[PDB]
Amino acid sequence: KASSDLTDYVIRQLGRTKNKRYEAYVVSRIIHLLNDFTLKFVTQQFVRLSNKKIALTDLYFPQLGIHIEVDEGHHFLRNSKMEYSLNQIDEPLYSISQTESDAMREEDIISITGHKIFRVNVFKNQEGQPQNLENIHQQIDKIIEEIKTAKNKLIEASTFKEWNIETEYNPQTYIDLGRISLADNVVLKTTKDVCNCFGYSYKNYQRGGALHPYKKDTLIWFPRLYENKDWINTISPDGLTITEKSTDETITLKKLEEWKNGPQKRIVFARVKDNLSSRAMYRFMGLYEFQKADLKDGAVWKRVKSEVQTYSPK
Amino acid sequence: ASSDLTDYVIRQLGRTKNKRYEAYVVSRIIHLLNDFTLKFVTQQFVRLSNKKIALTDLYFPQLGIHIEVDEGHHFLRNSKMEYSLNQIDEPLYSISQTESDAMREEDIISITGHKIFRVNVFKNQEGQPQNLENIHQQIDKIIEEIKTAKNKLIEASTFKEWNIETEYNPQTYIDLGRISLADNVVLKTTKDVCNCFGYSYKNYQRGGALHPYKKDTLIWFPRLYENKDWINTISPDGLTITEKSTDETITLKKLEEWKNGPQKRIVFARVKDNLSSRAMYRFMGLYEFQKADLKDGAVWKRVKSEVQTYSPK
Amino acid sequence: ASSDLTDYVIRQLGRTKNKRYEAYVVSRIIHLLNDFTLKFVTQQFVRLSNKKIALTDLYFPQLGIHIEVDEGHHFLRNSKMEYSLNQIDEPLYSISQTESDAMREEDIISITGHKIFRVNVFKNQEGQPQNLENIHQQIDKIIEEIKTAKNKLIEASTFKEWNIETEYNPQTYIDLGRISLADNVVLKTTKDVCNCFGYSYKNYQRGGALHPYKKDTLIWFPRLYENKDWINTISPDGLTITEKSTDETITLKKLEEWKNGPQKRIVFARVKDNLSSRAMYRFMGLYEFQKADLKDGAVWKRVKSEVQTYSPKE
Amino acid sequence: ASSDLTDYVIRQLGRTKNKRYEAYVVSRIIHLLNDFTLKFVTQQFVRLSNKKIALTDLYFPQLGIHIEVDEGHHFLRNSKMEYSLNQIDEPLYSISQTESDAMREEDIISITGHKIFRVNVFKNQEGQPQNLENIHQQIDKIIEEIKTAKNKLIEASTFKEWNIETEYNPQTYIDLGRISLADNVVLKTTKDVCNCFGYSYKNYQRGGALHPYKKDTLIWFPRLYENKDWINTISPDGLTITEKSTDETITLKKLEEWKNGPQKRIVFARVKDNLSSRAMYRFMGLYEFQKADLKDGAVWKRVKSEVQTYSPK
DNA sequence: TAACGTGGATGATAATTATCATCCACGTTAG
DNA sequence: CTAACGTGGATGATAATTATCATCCACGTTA
Repeated sequence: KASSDLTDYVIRQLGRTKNKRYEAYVVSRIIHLLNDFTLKFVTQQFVRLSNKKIALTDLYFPQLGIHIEVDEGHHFLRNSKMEYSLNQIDEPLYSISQTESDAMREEDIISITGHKIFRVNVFKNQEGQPQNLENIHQQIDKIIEEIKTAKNKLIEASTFKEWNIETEYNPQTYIDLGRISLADNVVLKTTKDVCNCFGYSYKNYQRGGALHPYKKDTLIWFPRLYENKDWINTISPDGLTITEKSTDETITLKKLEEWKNGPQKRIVFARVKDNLSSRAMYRFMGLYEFQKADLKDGAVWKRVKSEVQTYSPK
Repeated sequence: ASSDLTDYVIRQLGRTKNKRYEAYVVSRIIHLLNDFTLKFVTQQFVRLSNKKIALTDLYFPQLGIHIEVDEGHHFLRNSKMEYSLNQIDEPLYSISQTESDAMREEDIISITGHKIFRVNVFKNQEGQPQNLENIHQQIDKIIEEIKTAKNKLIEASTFKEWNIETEYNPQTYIDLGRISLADNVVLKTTKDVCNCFGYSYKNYQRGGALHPYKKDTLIWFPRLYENKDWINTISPDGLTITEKSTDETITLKKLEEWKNGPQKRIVFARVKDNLSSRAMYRFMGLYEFQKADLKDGAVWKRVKSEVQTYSPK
Repeated sequence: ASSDLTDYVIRQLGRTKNKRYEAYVVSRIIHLLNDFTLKFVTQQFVRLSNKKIALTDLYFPQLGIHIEVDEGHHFLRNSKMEYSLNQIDEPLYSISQTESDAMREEDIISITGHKIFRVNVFKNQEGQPQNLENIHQQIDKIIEEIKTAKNKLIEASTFKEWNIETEYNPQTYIDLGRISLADNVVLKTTKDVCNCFGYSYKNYQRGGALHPYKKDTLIWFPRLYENKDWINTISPDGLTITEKSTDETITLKKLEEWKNGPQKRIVFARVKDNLSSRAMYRFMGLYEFQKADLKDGAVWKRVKSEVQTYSPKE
Repeated sequence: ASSDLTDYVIRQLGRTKNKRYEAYVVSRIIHLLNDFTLKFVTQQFVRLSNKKIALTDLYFPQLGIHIEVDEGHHFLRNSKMEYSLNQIDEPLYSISQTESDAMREEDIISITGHKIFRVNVFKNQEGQPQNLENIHQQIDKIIEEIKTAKNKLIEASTFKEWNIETEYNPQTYIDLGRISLADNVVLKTTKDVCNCFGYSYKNYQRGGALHPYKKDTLIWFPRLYENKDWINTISPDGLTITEKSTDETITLKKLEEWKNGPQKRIVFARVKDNLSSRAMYRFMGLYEFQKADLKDGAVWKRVKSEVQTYSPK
């Protein structure tokens, strides 16, 4: 039973509304020729550019940290919000206008720092004259080979953990591991789970933050990393720096002392929309420590640690 | 221009999916097969044993092989489709007669001699449930079958490789010497098929053409469905074609022309291309005049599946 | 069918509340007024002088009168609205420019010459509300203002009573003979406005339409916001309309086309109906061609606020 | 000051609408009546003859008058309601018992002596609504009915004006001298009702308190619904209250306590306020002990609808 | 040949559900 | 006795859940 979840995930991931003309063929061919479902993959993954604009990559393997983007330059897409711009080589060529990027703020957006991006060029030249299938299949094949070599590089280092739908959103799996890391790409369905990972007995949790039971200097935090009515929060494209401020200056002057004398460490889980079904979920961004407090720029938290230890229920 | 191959492939695999599991299975079959010397068509309209119009998810014309996925009644993207059981090799998915009447102009072929494979996404034959891995097996088996089929054709030297550029060119058809049903021949316009038989025509607007090299044969470009001027039908086996007109007076006046006229007709039916919705003409055969009545119309039987071509005179 | 009036009234007073005290004040004004010969609109989108998009709680088109409720800094979270100060004849409630670009297709009018009355719901801001009696006094004097306005219009014979059935029918405007801004004229589709000038059209899919009885004038159905093909804008006073296109080539080829004629254009703007949200077309005026140039594109200035109609041509 | 009046009025008219035309009718009635010396409640929970929980769109407690909007059952924002026919003095709209079990703690009153006016918004429903004018006519006749009722009450000097500040103050009821069912008396906490009878208390945590000036009387603060500790019910007429326990043993032991204990009880029932969801206590009257048994628990009958209060000792 | 109208599908958001934290009166165990 | 903590009802806050509605998108139609 429950082997249908893999099928549903795969179908829905390959069944998204197409942003590009040649995307579907390349993505599907890569997935099918790979034929390894122990490797989790995401289509149309939102990423954060150095330019602070929101971009997207057509294929994403979180475990291997590998992106695959098809390049059809300029003019062939029909009536979409996407735009064609040049950026760093490790960043995608397709972005979204800042106007439409502010509406998608709640969506899941990650950092591409350290990630490698491969491009598949479908056009011989301008005007969208297609290129013969042979070379495209060559590109796809060498990309796949690179992926496999990466996976091998991970499994020999024993850093590779197999993909399971059922256990990946389960807190107990992370209690058993028991470390929670960025390399594992950890995201949980709700706040109660994240709280229960650290030893809480909580049945449901509606509160914005909770003090770490086994560490007096640490605070479990569930921030919105974008701007909403209550707070103005930002995060650097590298994910190293997080700024927290408030829309009202009364709350701002009131929170300063609480931040300065309060717990100096915070474990950050950011609230994000799921790429499928649009449900609120929480992604682990790291372990941050308090750096400085200004009124203008707000509070500045720097990222000290990329891994956090979990605990059994108390 | 080898780009036409790729454009064709991506557009064929880029159709709006009627079924939920269609895309995955079809694409996996195509990619794992990895033979593009085999022409394939997706969402091919076929005519069942009855008069209803059905469709198959994948079609190989060269091998005469169809592949259909069975997801059951639900998971329907198009609500007007229907789920029914039929003759031994026939698709399980059909279209309502109301919406099939809008599909008259579409290209519709005969599945009689063709073999059909089913992919069972839920329970296969023998009653055993399946998900993921098992499905792949089915696919794999299908692939093997396909491969064997090709081999079975290629050892008998009946197999002819697919080349995009030359298949719509009349010159190659005057060069090889024969136009047959096995090659699955369709041309872009009337002037081309006319040029196959030796005409010099720059453009041809006419419904029919006298054969230059044969006085007893007539080249016909009928609509095999019902339109304003004529009511035409063709049997699911493709052996019998019936023609009559909306006005019975025109039928009565055309009776004598039918009996005293040329007794054989080379038939190219006007059909919509599966892509781009442009009028194209598919070769249905060489037909002989059988009979004519007032009540049920004129009646044509198919004597030959092959016709001889000629160089321009 | 007098039920359309009922449906309209119920749906107008049944909108989702932007503010806490909106419903009470608006409904009390409407009920105590008890005059249905006066058309009224709730949550009417208006265009501020500073180019921000604003909205008014109650709107009488015939009298050109707006009524706004003030509870500051609160505005029923979570609302996209914001509280800022502006012109005396302009509302205190606005929308963030981020949400203003998504609302482009909405019906937005000019408040120039319009009078706005304010209802202050609080005695001590913030927190504690005020007493009913005083608020009712404000509402009463506002209602009296409405009545004396109506009287000053009817004694000048400029007032035309409100009828649901006849207002969307072209024949009534053919009988009246003139389409004016003071009448607040909006039609349900293009075929109707086309038929007002003498066309027999059953359906019209084209943006522009040639005036049958005048060769120098053009019936125009532009989108006054930015869409896929071209970019058009309109000044808050409605005096100036700028027309450009997304591609500069077509602008350059349309430049001479703009220069030779037709030098006059009667404008019906495409707007979303405040109820049921199906495309409708509002008459913005009679504009004349001023300038041809790149960037801001062609510039049209409004020469006339009224246009004469004609019987069907045959 | 009078801002509490404003807050109350706004919150009463700001409830999430159960019906489509509710808001318009209610608001027009309130505004056109324009008398705020009359307390009014919207979406008031009532107990039907048949023990189902119903609701009325507008309720005037002082006049004991209900106003219900009659819509076709087809338009409901809350699909949780149900459309049924009942007694003439009873509303047409009810709630399903499944969620009515969650509504136990809510404030529920008796409609027996109350009169209900209906506003019919649809001429031949389904489909088109009736014209505005007629609806306004119904609203008007209802309003003048209300005014005439108020006049009938002020002429008999049974009417007491509505004041927010003094209605929750025990001292005011000590000054009036009587706590009556007609006055619709509800207090914020047990300490207040205890202070009405002469107790001096900062807070009172106990379920019941002995009447200082009467040894045969007991001030009771029961839950009139079924809870963990006790199972209690009250008749729709409010005349009969049954008291039982989840455990039968405790009931058997409570038999002797009931027969040998104080034979009279002044009942203040614990209810959730219609606004702000705070525990409140409504005066149910003076009940006397009739009988006690294992199966039926104990049975209390209501002897008096009014009780005399006293100054602190 | 292209633009508009219509119904199922998708995402947004109001209305509801359920749990925790804070406050406060009362009671315990520690000197 | 006071000082430091536990216990349970009353009260308020808000995410998670469901429930309901509006917007998006593909297809058939028509100028």
